Amino acid sequence: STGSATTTPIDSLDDAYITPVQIGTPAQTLNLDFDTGSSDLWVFSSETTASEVDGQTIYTPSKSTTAKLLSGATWSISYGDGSSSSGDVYTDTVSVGGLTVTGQAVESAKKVSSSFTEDSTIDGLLGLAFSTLNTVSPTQQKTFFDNAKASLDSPVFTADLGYHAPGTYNFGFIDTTAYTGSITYTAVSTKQGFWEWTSTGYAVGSGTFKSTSIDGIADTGTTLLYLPATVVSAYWAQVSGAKSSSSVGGYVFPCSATLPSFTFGVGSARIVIPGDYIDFGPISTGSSSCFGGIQSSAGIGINIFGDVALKAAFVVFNGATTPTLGFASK
Repeated sequence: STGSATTTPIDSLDDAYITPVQIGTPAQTLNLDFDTGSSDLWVFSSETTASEVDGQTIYTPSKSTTAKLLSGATWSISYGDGSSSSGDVYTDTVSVGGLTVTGQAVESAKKVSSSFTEDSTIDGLLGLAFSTLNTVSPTQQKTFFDNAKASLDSPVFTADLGYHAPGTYNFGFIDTTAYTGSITYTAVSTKQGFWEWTSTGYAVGSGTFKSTSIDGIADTGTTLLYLPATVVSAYWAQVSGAKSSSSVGGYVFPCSATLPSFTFGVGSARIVIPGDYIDFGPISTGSSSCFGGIQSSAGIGINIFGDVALKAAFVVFNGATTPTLGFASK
């Protein structure tokens, strides 16, 4: 089997992407944030504290004839941006782009933190990291991909995120029309539960390529590109006026700038992030100071190839026995 679903930016900055997901019988369609950096599928629901729901579409298990409480199971998760959610667990039928998993753990939120409440466009998350990170207790649960894997034509999914435009998540096949040139595959470590790989280096604008190993994770659920302070300093040094602002919370730059591109290495291949991808607009409405899309990972504890990087590529998440990652230009 295969599935194919369109993923759509939630706003004009590509702050996140939502993908429609069918849950239950009859289908309840919720728009979920596909997150290769976590491993819980959780949803706003009829169980979510009412004051913490503000415009989201909710999953109502009692209206699904295929929903079953997973007795005793609870979940609770905190993300790298400080947001969090928790609740209990159902199993139900979940379909993504025509691909159907029965008995999928659907984690029903009883509580969500304010950033989730305040984002009316995101109805929940669909985790696509390794199931070892799943937070369901006392019985850890499998991701949607893990559950679907054996039924897929090929044990892969691909992320084709758009710049200011819709893109695609495909399951079970590689769309050879969706990229240019060839796909370069690179090794993955699953030791931390992430799609963790080592970039072979970087260049800033038309600058010479610096060969250097950068360990990081391919994370569709993170908006920006977080890299070592040395790298990030070298990038922003090429933008007149750019500076790190502790009060704003990272590198800012004059909105009048033309940003240089940023290239990262995948083995011998190179992915080029156009400078426009790195512009996240005024720090506050009407400001002429703009927020940078490349930020330091110092104090995160890991480098993160988030949407800013991933949207510049066609990305293959290969979940074969030995997982790998593939990157192509597009």
